[PDB]
Formats: sequence, structure tokens, C-alpha cells
Amino acid sequence: SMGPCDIYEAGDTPCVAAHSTTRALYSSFSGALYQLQRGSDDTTTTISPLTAGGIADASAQDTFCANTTCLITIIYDQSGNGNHLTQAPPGGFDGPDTDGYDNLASAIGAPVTLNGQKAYGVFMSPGTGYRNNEATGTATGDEAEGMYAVLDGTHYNDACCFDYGNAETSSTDTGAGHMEAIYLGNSTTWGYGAGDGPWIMVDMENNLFSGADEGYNSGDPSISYRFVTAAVKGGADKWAIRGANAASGSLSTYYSGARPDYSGYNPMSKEGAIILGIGGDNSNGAQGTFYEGVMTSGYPSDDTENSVQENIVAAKYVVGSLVSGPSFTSGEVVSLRVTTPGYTTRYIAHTDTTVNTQVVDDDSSTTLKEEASWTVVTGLANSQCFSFESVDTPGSYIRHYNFELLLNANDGTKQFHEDATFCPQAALNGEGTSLRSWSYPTRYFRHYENVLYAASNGGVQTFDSKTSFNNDVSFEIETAFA
Ligand SMILES: *[C@@H]1O[C@H](CO)[C@@H](O[C@@H]2O[C@H](CO)[C@@H](O)[C@H](O)[C@H]2NC(C)=O)[C@H](O)[C@H]1NC(C)=O
Ligand SMILES: *[C@@H]1O[C@H](CO)[C@@H](O)[C@H](O)[C@H]1NC(C)=O
Ligand SMILES: *[C@H]1[C@H]([NH3+])[C@@H](CO)[C@H](O)[C@H]1O
Repeated sequence: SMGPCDIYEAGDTPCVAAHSTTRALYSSFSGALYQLQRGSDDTTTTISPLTAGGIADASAQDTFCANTTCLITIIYDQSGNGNHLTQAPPGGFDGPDTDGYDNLASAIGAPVTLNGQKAYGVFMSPGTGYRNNEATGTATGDEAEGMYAVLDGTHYNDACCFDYGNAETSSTDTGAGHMEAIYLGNSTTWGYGAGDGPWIMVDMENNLFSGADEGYNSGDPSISYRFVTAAVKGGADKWAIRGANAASGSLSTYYSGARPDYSGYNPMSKEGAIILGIGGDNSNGAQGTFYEGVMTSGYPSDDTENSVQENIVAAKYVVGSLVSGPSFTSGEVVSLRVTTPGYTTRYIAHTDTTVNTQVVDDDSSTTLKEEASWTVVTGLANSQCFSFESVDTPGSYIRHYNFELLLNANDGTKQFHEDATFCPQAALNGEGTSLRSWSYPTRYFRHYENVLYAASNGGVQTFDSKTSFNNDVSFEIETAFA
């Protein structure tokens, strides 16, 4: 058979970078797709397809990552050009990680199946980013290229910038025309399309374009696919945006034609670096999910892209399970007991907005019993996951904010919903559940000095301590006190 990069090669516009955590993009590719790093010992392993041209060995990831946390350290370039994506460095903007690097992604925030076989995408929270500033074979200057990505059309924000494609080698803004990358989100700072978003646009630096005009272009529709194929291409005073449901049907063209008639976009000044999840100046406020994508040399024909889209549809992307372990039912009322030795009589409770742990038993005040009792409801931002509503304060839910867990009233916003959704995971220490943040899947409910945080297994916050991490994120599900 033929994978996407075999199709691009047959069209004489071959891949020069080919990135996926889900599958091989060449029929003969059997090498490593990505690298994992686990928090227990900070060692790494690689994940390859199970067959040549096949699907990632998700079972090998699950084995490596058992009873710990995993990060995706490298997304390998399958093309042989060496264009592997690694932790993005500081640039015009600092990231939030060590020395202003951007965060690595969780390995488990984007479970899918491909024709019924589990695999994992790259779920990127704000501050997450990958890059290769030493890329070879990528288009530079006004040279032609194409690219595509398969993304989560429901995972996005309006912050700059969830990009995949060609960028600056310095990680700084070197001007109009020094980028050409896919963007997905509902930014309206520069361009935007019809409806409420999100939109596929093209980041050409100091502009996200939804078509020929700065700002609004009517022909760029809002994306309402869970899996979106975004296909972008650029050449000498020509470029295009095409989009599809990656699960069904064909690409439609939402822009095709001349460069925007504004200073600095023709000819282009591409530099050949590759970015994922961030802007070319390291703008790192965006979120999104990446499953697969490529960059090519040459300007692909519509026919070549249509063949690629037929291949994507035949890969049969379906949403995977985000939940493991004992889990919950909507309307259940629970208490959550600390399992860390020395703290095992404590329960997750709250004192006004502060979520904390306290000793709770049958002699406790009814006030504290209610503060240690939680109504489990369907996840506000994801219906597979859950949200935890206060018994004493109905309408208020556990949410993260500056990575501390707070009890705040639901204000009906997308942001609150996302900050208040948690995905049960079989407990890292085998005692009950661990509650993983849906929006920041590197982070978990974690008690630290008897206060609740959304903590990572190591990190820049004091409450990201690796000491006692597995125990401090494991809670037993008990009958509610009230
Ligand atoms: C991107 O879409 C989001 C989600 O619809 C918009 O969210 C609104 O944001 C404002 C404040 O920025 C809030 O007062 C509204 O309550 C939000 N709505 C929801 C449903 O969360 C956001 O405005 C959009 N961004 C742009 C730039 O248009
Ligand atoms: C690892 O986690 C699983 C799932 O909760 C559990 O069954 C097992 O007992 C755990 N092992 C250790 C060493 O914590
Ligand atoms: C430069 C601009 N701030 C962004 C929008 O065009 C781009 O991602 C940065 O590299």
C-alpha cells in the first residue's frame, strides 16, 4: 500500500519532514515514531510501529509508563532528513519550563484508535512546544512547499499560536514572510473566518491569514470536526488552505490564489525551521492536539492531497478512552481519601475557595463532612471525564488556577469548563484513582503540605516535587460523609 509520504513522493513533491505519534507515514517505515521519558527514573524509550507502515505500539507505551507519568521528548522525522522535533527553546517569548524552554507534552492526553487499535496523539496545553531550528531539506525563501496536519478540531484557544510548519531559525520575529505554518484556533487578533471558530489559517508572521485579505475572509469556515485534516501549500505568489473531516470525505478549498497584497508577503522569506504548538517567536499561549503531519518540497497538486486525505480517512481515527481505574457515575457523591503514608486519615476537603486535606471522621462537624463530600458530574469540557461539585456549595466545582485547586462557581465559560474537568486514571500507587487534568494532562490532583494542586511529576513549581508524587496523586473513593 502507500502512506501519505509515498503519495507525496509519487506526486514529485516529496516529504522532507514527517511527524506522527500514531502511525508510520511511509509504507516501509519501521523505525522509531517518538521517544518517551518517564518520571519514575527519568529514563527514555522509543515507540515504533507494530508492523512496517503500521500503527504505533501503544501497548509498549502503556508498559513503559505504568505506575508513573510520561512525556513525549521527541517526535522523530520519518523522512530520513533528521528533522526531529524536540523541546522548544526560548525565543522572543520565554516558555514556562527550565531556562525558558517550553513544556513537553504528556504521552496520554490524546488517546485515539486507528481502525480499532489504540494510539496516542500529542495533547499540547498552553506553554507546550516542539521545534527544530537545524532542519534540512525544508523550503526557504520563496521556494514551494506543502504541509498537512491531522488535529483535534475541538481542542484550541484564541492565544498565539497553535502552529505546525515553517518558521524562523532564531525563535524570534524576523518579519512578515518569515513563516508559513498551519494555524488552528479562534484567534481574531489578525485573521478570522465565518462563524465562531475555530479556523484553519496560515501564519505568515505578523498575520494569521484566513485568505487574501487581512482580517475577515468569508470563505474560511468554522471547523466542526473532531478530527480535522488541515492542508496548506505555498509557492511563488500562490498559497492555499484546504480542510476536511479526517474521519470522512474529501478536502474542500477555502483559499487558493495570490499572496495577501500587504508589504512583506511576496516574495516570502522562509527560514526552514519547524515548529509545533507555538508561534515562530515562541508565542506559547495556544493549545491543540497533533496526531500526524508532514512538510514537503514542492507545491503539491490538489490530486496528491486528495489521495493523502483518502489515506487519512482509511486510517479510521476515532476518539479513544481517556479514563481508567475505578472511575465514577454522574450524580454519585463521594469522599476522596489520602493514601500517602502518614496522611491516610485525611480527605480532600475545602475551606472556602482553598481545596485542602483534613482529617475527617464520624465525629467531625457536619460542616466539614459536607466540605469533604463531592457530587461527581459529567465533565464540563469532556463528557468521558468528570467534574467535582461541592456538596455544601452547589454550583461550585474543583478547578485549577495557577495550578492550585480552588473551589469556584461555574461561570459557564469554556475556560472554567476546561479548568474543572478531570479524567480518572487507575491510581499510580494502586490505591483507588488518580485524577488527571483534562486541559493539562501532565498534571494531577496532588496534595502538598495538605493543600491541593494540579501538580506534575517534577516541574518548576514547589508542589511538582517528585518526592512522594505517586502516593500524593492517589486517592481512595469512599462513601460521602454527607
Ligand atoms: C474564542 O472562543 C471562546 C469560546 O467560545 C470565546 O470565549 C468567550 O470569551 C469571553 C472573554 O474573552 C467570555 O466573556 C465569554 O464568556 C467566553 N465564552 C465562552 C463560551 O467561553 C472567546 O471570546 C473567543 N475568542 C475570540 C478572540 O473571539
Ligand atoms: C500500578 O498501578 C496499577 C493500577 O492502579 C495497580 O494495579 C498496581 O498495584 C500499581 N503498582 C504499584 C507498584 O504501585
Ligand atoms: C510572529 C507573530 N507574533 C505571530 C503571528 O503571526 C507569529 O506566530 C510569530 O512568530
